[PDB]
Amino acid sequence: KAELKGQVKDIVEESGVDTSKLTNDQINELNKINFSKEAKSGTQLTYNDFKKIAKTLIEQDARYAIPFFNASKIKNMPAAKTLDAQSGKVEDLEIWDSWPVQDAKTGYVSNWNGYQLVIGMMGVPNVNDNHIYLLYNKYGDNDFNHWKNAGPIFGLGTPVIQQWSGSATLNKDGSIQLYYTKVDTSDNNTNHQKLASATVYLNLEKDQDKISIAHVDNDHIVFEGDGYHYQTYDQWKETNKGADNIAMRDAHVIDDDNGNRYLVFEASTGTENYQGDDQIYQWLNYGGTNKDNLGDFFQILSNSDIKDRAKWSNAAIGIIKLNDDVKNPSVAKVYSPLISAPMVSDEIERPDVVKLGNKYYLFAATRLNRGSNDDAWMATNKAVGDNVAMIGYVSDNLTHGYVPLNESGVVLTASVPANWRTATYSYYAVPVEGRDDQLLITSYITNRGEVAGKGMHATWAPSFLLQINPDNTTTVLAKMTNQGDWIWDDSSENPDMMGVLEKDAPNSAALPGEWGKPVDWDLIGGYNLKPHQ
Ligand SMILES: [Ca+2]
Ligand SMILES: [Cl-]
Repeated sequence: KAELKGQVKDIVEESGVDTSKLTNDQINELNKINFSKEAKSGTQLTYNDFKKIAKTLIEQDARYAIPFFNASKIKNMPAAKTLDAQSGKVEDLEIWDSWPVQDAKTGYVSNWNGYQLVIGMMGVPNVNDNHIYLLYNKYGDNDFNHWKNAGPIFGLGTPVIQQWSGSATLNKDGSIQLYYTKVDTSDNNTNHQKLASATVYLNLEKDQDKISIAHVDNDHIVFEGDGYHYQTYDQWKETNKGADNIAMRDAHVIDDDNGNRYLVFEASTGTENYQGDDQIYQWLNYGGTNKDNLGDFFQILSNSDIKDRAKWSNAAIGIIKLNDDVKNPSVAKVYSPLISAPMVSDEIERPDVVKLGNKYYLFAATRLNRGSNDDAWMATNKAVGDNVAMIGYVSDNLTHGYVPLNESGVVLTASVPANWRTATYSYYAVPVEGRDDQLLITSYITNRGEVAGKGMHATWAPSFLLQINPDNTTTVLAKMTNQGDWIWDDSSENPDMMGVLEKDAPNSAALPGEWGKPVDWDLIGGYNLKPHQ
């Protein structure tokens, strides 16, 4: 004869559940719930927030849905026909996660001797070929065909040492301070990630409009996790049963007004709030009404895959302060995570902090299929054929105090199937000079590895404007650029890039053959898509 404890008895009664209808098993589970109110790891993406983000995606609301793109206008990047870091030979690469060289305080795209500079991950489709390359164009030149490739930052290499995403800013002497993810795969092919930095010096040949990589100096590891705030590789190795994610990547540089420099990055929580079975019993993780939470608790416990995922989910967006050695930084201070998703997701990527007015806006990309709630993310695939989102938060202070935008944190939601030419990912907001209430959203378009078809390569998306409202909401605007436009300037707007949800329109969001084509095995691609209203 098991008896409910005091606090949980109140919850059960408030929820309209008849206490005498509970089994001993259910009672014993309920008595394990921890009703602590103290947040251990920053602002959380809760189980309820995740459900709300999925529901908002399914609704395909004009406020949040990624705009439709004119599929017929999308081209592979001409500058991606280039020497491949892993072969030394010219091949047709694809390009995905990319970032501009930008001012550390304002985020504005830097003007380097009349050029704009972008660093991006590129490689041959369906090869494990993860390295970073420098791309350049005249500053304010919106023509996608004009970008040129200066080649791989670190020259030729192999899959043993990889470079994944980060950020970059100029030094006073005109070198680039690059923050990137160094990945070592020598230990049973694990992706052992570390935050690294290097100083990159460029040579300009003016009469050829040609930029080359001249010197790479000070290449070293900045941060690998501390174990308390952020999970280390050794901790991950010790707990893994084969289904735990590892993250220490995507460092985004930002300076405060006093010129202290920080990196904001993707990681997992350490022993401050570690993953595990115990997370299922932390009421704070649920984030709905007491009644909603009670229902969620039983959903998790009764479904083995959701329960498994819940035990391993502990994504975090972290922040560290660097010391003042700009070209050769070390860590000065490690903070608690800004955002975390214990019990909820094991992957939140590409964090991006932008200062607008006197507030800090933090955005991140995520694939909802990395979340614990299989029913929620499976519903997004059924509605749209994809499960990607951008989430966002706002704070008065850089290092703490973030509040979710649009209530749940939702900012952008997938609008087309993952295997269409116009699918996007890796959203990255860039500020716009002279428009302090808007951001330009850049992304890559077409998923990697020929999922949209042979010859359909990941490439730079048309960019679009996002309106930021002072009441902690956002709205997608009907303003769109050429592919690969990182700078919103007087000639950026190109309405021809806009797509429509119509099978045979010349500006259809679908290429011929895509409307109705299977996705996720037998789902009809596009079947449940609706005009954005
Ligand atoms: Ca985990
Ligand atoms: Cl490297």
